Amino acid sequence: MNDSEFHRLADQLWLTIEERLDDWDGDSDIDCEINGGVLTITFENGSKIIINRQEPLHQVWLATKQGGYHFDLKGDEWICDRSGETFWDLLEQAATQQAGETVSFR
Repeated sequence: MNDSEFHRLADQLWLTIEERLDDWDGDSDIDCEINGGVLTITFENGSKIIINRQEPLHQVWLATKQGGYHFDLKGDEWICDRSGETFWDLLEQAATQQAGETVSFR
């Protein structure tokens, strides 16, 4: 993947996270901040979800309370390079677990 292509796709993903998390109208409080390009999501029980870019690797890294995940770009979808799961599936699963409430953007 090219550098300009990663910049385009990572920017689209970043905008998509910020919009969906700003759209959040559930019962739980979910905060989303961007600091130095890194997206931090804070939940009511103090747990966090951290999304960042790996520019040399052309990867998107996710860090939840349970573990860490690295995502390549495959078939117009961000795929975990260890299990093949999609970025949005794991993010929704982790956000739902750590918020105690369904967090889905389907």
